[PDB]
Amino acid sequence: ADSDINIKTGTTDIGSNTTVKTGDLVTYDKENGMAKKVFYSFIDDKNHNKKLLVIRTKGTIAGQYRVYSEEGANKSGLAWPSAFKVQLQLPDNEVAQISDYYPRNSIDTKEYMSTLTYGFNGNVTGDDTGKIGGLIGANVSIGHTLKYVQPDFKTILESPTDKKVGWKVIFNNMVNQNWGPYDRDSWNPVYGNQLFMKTRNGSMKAADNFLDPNKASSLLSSGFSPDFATVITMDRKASKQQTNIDVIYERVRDDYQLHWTSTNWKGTNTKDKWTDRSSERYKIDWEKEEMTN
Amino acid sequence: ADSDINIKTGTTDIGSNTTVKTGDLVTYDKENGMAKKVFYSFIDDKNHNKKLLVIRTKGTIAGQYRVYSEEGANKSGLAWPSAFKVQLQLPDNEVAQISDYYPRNSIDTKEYMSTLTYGFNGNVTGDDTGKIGGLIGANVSIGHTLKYVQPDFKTILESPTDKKVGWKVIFNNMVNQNWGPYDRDSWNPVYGNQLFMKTRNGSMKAADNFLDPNKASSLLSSGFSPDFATVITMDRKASKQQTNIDVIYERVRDDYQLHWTSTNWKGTNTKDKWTDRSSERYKIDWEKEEMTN
Amino acid sequence: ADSDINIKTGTTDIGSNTTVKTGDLVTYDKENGMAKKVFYSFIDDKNHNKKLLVIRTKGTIAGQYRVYSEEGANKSGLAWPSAFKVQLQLPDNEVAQISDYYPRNSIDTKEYMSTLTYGFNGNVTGDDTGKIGGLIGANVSIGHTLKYVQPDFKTILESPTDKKVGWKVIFNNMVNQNWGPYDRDSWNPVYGNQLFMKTRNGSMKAADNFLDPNKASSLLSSGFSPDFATVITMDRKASKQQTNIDVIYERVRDDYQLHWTSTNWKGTNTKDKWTDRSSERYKIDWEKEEMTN
Amino acid sequence: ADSDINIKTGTTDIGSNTTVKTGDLVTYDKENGMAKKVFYSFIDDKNHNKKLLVIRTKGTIAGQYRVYSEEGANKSGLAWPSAFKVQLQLPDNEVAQISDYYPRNSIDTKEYMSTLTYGFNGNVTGDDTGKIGGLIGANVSIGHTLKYVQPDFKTILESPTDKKVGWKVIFNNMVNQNWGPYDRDSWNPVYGNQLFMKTRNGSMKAADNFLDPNKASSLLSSGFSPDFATVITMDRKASKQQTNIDVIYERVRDDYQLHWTSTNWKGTNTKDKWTDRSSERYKIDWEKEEMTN
Amino acid sequence: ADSDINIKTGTTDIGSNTTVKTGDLVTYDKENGMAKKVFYSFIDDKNHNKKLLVIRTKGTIAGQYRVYSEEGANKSGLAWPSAFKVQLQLPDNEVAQISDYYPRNSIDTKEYMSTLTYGFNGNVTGDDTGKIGGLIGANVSIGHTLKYVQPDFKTILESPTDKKVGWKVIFNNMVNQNWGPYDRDSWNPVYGNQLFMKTRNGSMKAADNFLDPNKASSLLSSGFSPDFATVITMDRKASKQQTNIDVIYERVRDDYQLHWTSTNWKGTNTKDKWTDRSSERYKIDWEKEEMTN
Amino acid sequence: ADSDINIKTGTTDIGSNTTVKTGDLVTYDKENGMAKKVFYSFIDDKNHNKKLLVIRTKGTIAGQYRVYSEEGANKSGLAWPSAFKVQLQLPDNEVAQISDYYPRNSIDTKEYMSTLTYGFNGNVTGDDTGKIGGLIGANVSIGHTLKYVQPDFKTILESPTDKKVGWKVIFNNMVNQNWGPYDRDSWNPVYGNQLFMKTRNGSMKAADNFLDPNKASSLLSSGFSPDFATVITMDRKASKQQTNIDVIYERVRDDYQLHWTSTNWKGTNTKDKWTDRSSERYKIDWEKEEMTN
Repeated sequence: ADSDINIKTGTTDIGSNTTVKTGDLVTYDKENGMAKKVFYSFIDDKNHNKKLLVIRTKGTIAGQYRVYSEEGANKSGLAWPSAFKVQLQLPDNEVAQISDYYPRNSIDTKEYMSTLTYGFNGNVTGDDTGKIGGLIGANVSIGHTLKYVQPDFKTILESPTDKKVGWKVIFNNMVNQNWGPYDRDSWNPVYGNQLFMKTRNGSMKAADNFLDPNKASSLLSSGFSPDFATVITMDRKASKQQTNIDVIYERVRDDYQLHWTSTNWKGTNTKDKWTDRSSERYKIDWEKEEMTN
Repeated sequence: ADSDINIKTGTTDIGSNTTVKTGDLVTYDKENGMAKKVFYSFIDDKNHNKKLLVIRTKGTIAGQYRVYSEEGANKSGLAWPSAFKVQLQLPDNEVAQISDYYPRNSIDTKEYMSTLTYGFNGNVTGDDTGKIGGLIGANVSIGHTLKYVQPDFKTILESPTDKKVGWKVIFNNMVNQNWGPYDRDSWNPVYGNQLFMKTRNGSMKAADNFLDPNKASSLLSSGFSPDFATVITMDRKASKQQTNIDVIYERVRDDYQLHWTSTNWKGTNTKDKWTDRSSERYKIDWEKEEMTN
Repeated sequence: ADSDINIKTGTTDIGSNTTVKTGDLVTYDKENGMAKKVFYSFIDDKNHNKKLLVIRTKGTIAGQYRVYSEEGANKSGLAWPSAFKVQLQLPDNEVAQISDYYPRNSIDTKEYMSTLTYGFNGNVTGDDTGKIGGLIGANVSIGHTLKYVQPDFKTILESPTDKKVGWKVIFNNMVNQNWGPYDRDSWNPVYGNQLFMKTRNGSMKAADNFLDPNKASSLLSSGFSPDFATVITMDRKASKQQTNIDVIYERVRDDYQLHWTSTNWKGTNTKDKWTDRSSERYKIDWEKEEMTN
Repeated sequence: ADSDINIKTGTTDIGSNTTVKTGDLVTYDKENGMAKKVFYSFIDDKNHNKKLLVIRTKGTIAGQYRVYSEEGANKSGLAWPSAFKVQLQLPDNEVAQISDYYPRNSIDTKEYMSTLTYGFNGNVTGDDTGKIGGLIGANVSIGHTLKYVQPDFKTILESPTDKKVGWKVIFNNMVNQNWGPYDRDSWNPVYGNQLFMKTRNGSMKAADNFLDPNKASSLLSSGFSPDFATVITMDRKASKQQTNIDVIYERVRDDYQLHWTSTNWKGTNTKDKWTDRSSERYKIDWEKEEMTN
Repeated sequence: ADSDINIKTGTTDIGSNTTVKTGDLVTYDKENGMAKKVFYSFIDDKNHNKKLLVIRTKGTIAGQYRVYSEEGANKSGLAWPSAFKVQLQLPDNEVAQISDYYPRNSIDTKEYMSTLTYGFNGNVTGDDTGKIGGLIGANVSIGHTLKYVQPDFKTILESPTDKKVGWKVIFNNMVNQNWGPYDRDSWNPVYGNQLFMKTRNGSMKAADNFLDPNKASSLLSSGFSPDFATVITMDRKASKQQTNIDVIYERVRDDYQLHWTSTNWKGTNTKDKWTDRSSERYKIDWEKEEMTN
Repeated sequence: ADSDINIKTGTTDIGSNTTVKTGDLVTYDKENGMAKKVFYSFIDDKNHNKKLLVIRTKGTIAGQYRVYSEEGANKSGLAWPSAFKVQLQLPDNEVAQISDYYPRNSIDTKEYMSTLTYGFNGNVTGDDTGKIGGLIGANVSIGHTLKYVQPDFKTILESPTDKKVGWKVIFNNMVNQNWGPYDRDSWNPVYGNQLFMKTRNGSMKAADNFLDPNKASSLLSSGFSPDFATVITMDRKASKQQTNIDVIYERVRDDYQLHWTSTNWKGTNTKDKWTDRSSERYKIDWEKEEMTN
């Protein structure tokens, strides 16, 4: 930061002595259950070598945790969102470029703990029969503990270019009624993958044996609200001062299935079975400082 | 945030050099025990592509933890609020759109901890009878701990469109005199669902065997105070500059019942037995910047 | 908050470009041991659709932890405050309305923790008699911990209307010289309710066997200092621009009794035995922007 | 706070557009070891219904941890401060009132923790004599822990009126060389009250057997520095515009005694043996805005 | 900081009363999978003895976690990024100098904990055969725990000169499905280096036995986003007012191999097998305050 | 604070609309190893009833951890600083007074924790001889833990008057290579006081058997940097407008001695063996607003 290098805070920032033009474009995609919002800002600071557009992609991609199959009362399936994604792309031949984006991938950490105990102990026994007994003992104990935080979903920056950027918010793992965490690959030899299994051997129909949505990450039903920022830079001298950009919002759904064996419930998870893509083109007008869809 | 992408803090925000018009509209619905308050703000920032209205839905929905039935001294029932909801909806044909809303669903987390211990230990025994004994031993120990926060109620953003948004504040689980937590589905083979059971086998009448409201989440009696924000955007060019909007406040009540067996008290819980809906239409005047009810 | 929805912090707030008129009214009620203070502010912001009055109810309600009866040296009683309350009410026919209030009821939470440990261990025994012995062992361990905060008193918002609001600060539970917590319903078959019992079988007179007030919540003796805010809104167009409001401060006292059995001390607690209500009417003048009592 | 009720921070506060007159009055009371300082501020804000005086009582009451008696080398006593107090009082006849005071008594809390562990374990024994043995075992464990903070001294607001306010800072409990805590009533059948006892059976003279003051709360020797605020309000219309006010600073000392039995040291504590009171009258001039002593 | 040495905060900082010229240069290196962004700022403060340029090197170096070989179904290899690097260098003969850089190397810490427990215990035994027994025992236990945080990657400032500076972000260690941490040198006699091994003896092909990328540091796939600052100072008096500077972004990849023994999977890691270097020259114009590439 | 009593933050403070005159006086006392710095500020605010001088006493008193005696190779001594002190005193007859000082003595606290565990357990034994055995058991456990912070040195305000104030920074206790803490009175029957003893029975000369200063609090060698504030108030009316003030900096050294017994090293500590006092008189000129030495 500025102060670490002896510079008054906010001296190197863009956007003082400049009117900034902003706007909202909201599109609801009924077919894909995605409320899409772009909030943009043009910043033409004459002390900066280029024009800037900051595009904030917001809105909410519905989870759409749908209990689908019902082929008997022994078999049931749940489509669930294992990934949410937002991507932006400038066409191949445009002069505008992707200059920055937030957030980015941060370095994860963990606490490591080692312990060492030495112990000495003694005994003196004795009955009324006048018999005395004794014990001298020692022990060593070496321990290690590893402690880290595990978010239900991880938010990842996909490797940008100067023409494309995106994020994926991927299912990581989750607690199911105090057991777990379970994840997409959990495997118990008897119960299979218990990720969304309500009971090991309850006697309801299959379709009633999924974890109550209220007891699961609320991103799985009500859905995820992106909050991502992209900065696009544009040369003042360029011939063409109109740029197109494509924004895709994406839901990736896995397929969690329950079946009754003879004795108990067993779950399966299949990765990436369905993908919903909602694609929109936006027109960036650098002269008027407007985005339209 | 602005500074992550080299931009002076608050450059891209809306609402400088603008008079903002605000107001309060308060309606008490006596029949449903809901104090409803809208606090609104019109922000017409000429550097923004659209007019904005921020609607804050506040007030307090009473819990209404009512001990109802009394059919003998063996049977009693308690109506209790398992969910509170606030929803806003712009009619089908309006040009105004829902642009934003706060709060949203955030990613839940958990702490995971694993431990490994190795142990060596030794003995020398001995009595007065001159008899010497000895012991050499080892042990391994693998451990895991999972730690996470469990609020009494969860606050959840329901999947928005460009025409509707709502929140539901749903009962999650709760401690009953240091036991539990219990939830809507708790089931002990003998005591049933102990969620609101004061005693396992006290000899009061049924109606006196419910947990003291003061010892339960105060949302259950005194009630919940919504504090939600919705942003509505409107085109300056639209022909009709008057918008209608509906706000519903909602209480969902479960039915917790106690009955005496021969030996002890048993509780049952039935989901979503009663719903109270309080609906209000508001008129948004974009030219005069007033909301009325 | 403003920034979450792309709005410059404090844009939607009331009370810029406005002189605010404030005042203090202090009344001491000698009979009921209540110092009552109203601090008010009229905020007439012309960009807001209504006039506002913010009424802050402060002061201090003395605890009045009185050791009362002394009928012998075997029997004694303690009056103690189990609840403090502040309530405001606008008369039935007034046009002013209660628009807001702080604080409100917060969602309580709790930390849940589960542990699982597996263990293997081995032995080699041996005496001087040349005899060798052996042991192989295993173990499982499943654990859970629940952790939550328990304040001595809870502060609760009573379900408001548009005409009334109040808070009650109620006794929750308390530690007695490192035992407990105890509460209003604690019951040990031998000692009864030990809430304020200094000793199980000391030989002082009963009146000397109550916990030292310095070792209890200081709300019990020195008392409670309310700090509550109520916002009243009024129409600029109303005919009547004078409004009455009533404020009650209230102390509810329980009755904790000690008696000697043949062997030990036993305590009893009786709920809500005495109530002290101090009522004041205030006159709100919206034209002059004054409150008087 | 302002923002909780949609109001720009600091709108409702007193004291903009006002010259504030302040002053210091310092008095040292040599007999009682009390440095007394009043820092005052008159705020006449014309938008407030009354004139205000903020009186801050500061300075330092010396502890005066004196090892006093020495009647032999078997008997010794220690005078030590168990309480410090500051009180302000407006005479009977005054029209000025005490309007506020800080700090106040806040609600104490505690963390409660419950634990439940189930355990299974197995064995297989065996010697060279071909003899096989076996063990199957189970265990349950229910736990509770209570966790709270215990300051060495508690700071308590004494129940104010409109004419008097005071604080007492009272000894709560203390650690003695890692043992305890002990308090004023600690009682071990053999050692008595060990609060300030250096050793159980050292062979120094009694006067050398007290805890080193540097190893005790520093309030006990170097003393306590009050930092309390009182607000006095006065009517602009009042006839007499001069107000008297009395301030007492108080030290209460207990008497901790050591005596040798035949075998060990035994300690006694006697409550409230000596009280030092330093009283000062201050003249408040509301027309000139000065306080004098 | 300023205030620690009695100086008004921000008095000693550079860059008030000065127009600052900034710019963005973005270059995507397709061959090396590196998005490179330079954000620069020239600050010519006339109260400072030299001109300054702050160069912020950002963008993203893709991880490029490629599962490469497939020579049978017994042998597979993974190229993975063990280091990312950014370096700046001024040519030999330039008068400009590297003056500062952020971040720098921090002192790491660790918590140390020692424990001592003494234990006494006693028994009285007895059967129906009238026989009485007894046990007296003691134990000592001396313990230590060491606790520290271990990031997945460390960020290190390479020893600067006045002509060069760089950072390397190097793989440190990582958790593999709750085991580990493992690092580049982990060696288990049977399993080899388990760093990226999914299973010890699953029966898939080798290429399917690598840890799921979503379960590993996201720096390994999606990649690292540098965020580094360099300050270059230049003399006003210098004859040549143009400076060249080279910036290298670098990916170092290790080679993790899996092979089947007869019984289980074994992993190997070879350090620094592939290096990708992307080099760019930039032209600094001190008179016009522009950087170009 | 201001806001607790409804007053705009910083309204009651001294020192707006006032030129403040400040200065530094530095004196190094070579003989006593004390760098003494006074930083002062005169604040003559006409809205305050008196003139103020703030005197900040800074600099550094060197530790002077000197291994002194060497009378053989069996006996050695270490002079070490057990206290550092700064005091200010206005002569008897001066009209100026000490009005305030920072820091002051704060109330210490501690965390207290109690635990109660109940346990039930069972067994089934058995040999090949067909013989079955059994065990039923219970256990109780009552626990307490006490947790508090112990700084190496305590910083204490000595009881001020209106004419004198000082601080002492006194040695409290310390860890010696992970053992201890030890303090001035530690006493082990065999090793004596181990405070600064490097080894129990190493065979170096005594002078080489002291703890490495780098492994001890750095106040013990490199020394202590006072940072204390005193406020002096003066009447505008006074005849004499010149005030003298004395500032003493002080080092108190204990004497830790090691001697070899026949078998091991034994340490002694003697309190307060050497005192170094560095005294300076300063002249305060209230008319010119200067301090000189």
